[PDB]
This record gives sequence, C-alpha cells and structure tokens, in this order.
Amino acid sequence: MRKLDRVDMQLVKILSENSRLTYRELADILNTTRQRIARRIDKLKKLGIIRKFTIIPDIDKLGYMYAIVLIKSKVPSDADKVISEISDIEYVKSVEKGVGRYNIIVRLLLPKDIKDAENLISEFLQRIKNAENVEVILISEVRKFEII
Amino acid sequence: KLDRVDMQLVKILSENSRLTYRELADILNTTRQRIARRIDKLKKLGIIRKFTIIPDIDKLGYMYAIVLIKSKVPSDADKVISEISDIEYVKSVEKGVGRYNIIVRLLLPKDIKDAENLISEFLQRIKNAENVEVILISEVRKFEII
Repeated sequence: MRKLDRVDMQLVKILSENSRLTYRELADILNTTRQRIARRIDKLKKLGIIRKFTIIPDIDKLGYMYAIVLIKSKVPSDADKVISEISDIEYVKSVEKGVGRYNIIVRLLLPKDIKDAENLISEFLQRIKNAENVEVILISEVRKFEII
Repeated sequence: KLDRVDMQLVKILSENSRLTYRELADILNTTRQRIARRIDKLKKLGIIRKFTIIPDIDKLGYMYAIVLIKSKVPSDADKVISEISDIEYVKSVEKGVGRYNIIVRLLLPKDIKDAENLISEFLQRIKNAENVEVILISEVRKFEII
C-alpha cells in the first residue's frame, strides 16, 4: 500500500519520462545490470505497480478536447453502478471516487467540434441516472499534464 | 490533420508505447524505416509529447486530490496557472469553461498530515478565488490517457 524498494521507485520515475528506454540504458543510468533491470521491471508489471506503457499526446493537435464531469450521487449503490456503467465507455479516460463536493470525477475525450462534442456529452449524460448534481467542465486549455 | 497511419500509430502507442519499430511496421503493414520517420515527425510536431507509463498510485504510497477553482474574474485564472504550474506535486492544470474555470490534480502522500501540509502550501498560492474545492480521491477505477 506504499513502501517500495528505492531502485524500483527511481525506475518508475525514469520510465514515466521515457517509457522506451531499453533495459541496457536503464542499467547504465542506474549503475546495475540489464538482467537485474529486466527482473525489476518484470516484477513491477506482475505486481500491477506499472499498469501500462502509454504516451502523453497534445490532444488539441489530434483534434480532441477534454471535458471533466463532476458527479454528486444520491446514494453509494448508485455511485458504484454509475461507475460500472461508464468505466467501459471508450471515450471515458478516467473515473475516480472522491471525498468532497463531488464523489465521482470523470474525464472524457471528446471531438474538438462543438456540435459533435455536445452530442457526445448528451449521450454520456443519459448513462448517468440518480445523480443529485452533475457539472460538465469543458477544457479550453491543458497547461500541465503528467501522471506522476 | 494527421493522416490515417499517424492516427492509428498514436492509438497503438497509447496502448503499448514500448512496441519495437518492427512490431509497429508489422501492424501498420509498412517498413521500420517509415515507422521511425513518422514517429520522429509526431514527436517533433509535438503531437507526442512524451513516452510515459500509468503506474498504480496507491501501490506507490500516494493519493490524488483534485482541486476545483472558480476565479472571481477571467484574467485571474492565468495568474493562478502561472503561479502553480511549476509546483512539483501539481500533476495537471487545465483551464475550463463552466462552474469552475481551473481544475488541478495533485499527487500527495497517503499520510493525511503530510498531505495536508502539501495542500495548504498549494492553496496559499491561490489568491482571491471565488470558490475553491478540494476533493481527495479515495479510489481510481480507471485511468488512461486517450
């Protein structure tokens, strides 16, 4: 739930900046062997510590825009159902449960086109039932974006 | 607009960014030389800003926090963004349109006392806001980047 080897953390920090570094390059940077780096990364993946090797794109240049959906549920049972209902939607990039004004926070990747975007938002919202409050925030600018 | 191959390339790399050019050429039915060139272009144009990973935050001993900010006047948003964008534990900053015009994601240690220290240090840099809401994330059910 927290404590993790010092070298494993460095490895995570490094891979988050350049996930394509070969085991050899990693071994050189960390003054260890390629074999040991291989085993470490393999364990990290097996343990679910590293869940995916992906990329950070400039969504605007790809023709997309983000939207953040803030949800306040009426009851827990409804929250979990909403979450299972939307977690499989492809354009839903993240789903989180929180403690505060909104208990469900969702990020959507939408088409940059306002009419297509609005149609898509309406479709998504139809899937949200039993909510006391739903706030949609259209993201006009992404200034900073990192995972860790 | 990016062409058919570039669009599909971004998609593939979003699923597995460690694919060898060989594996990519095979999928996209082309040559490693062409793959190398396309990716080089995508990176140079800034379409692909980074090759990263999605780790399990909880397993590393951290927790997220989303801060919702509503400026009193539009021009204030840029000021706040300039003031917080450099903070190490600020993971994302976005300008938005709606009930809140600034959304920030923070990476914090799970220890509530240590997390509070970081949150307070961060909130200190947000001057004269109309509304500020801090939401601690108890669980990440899904996390992807496109």
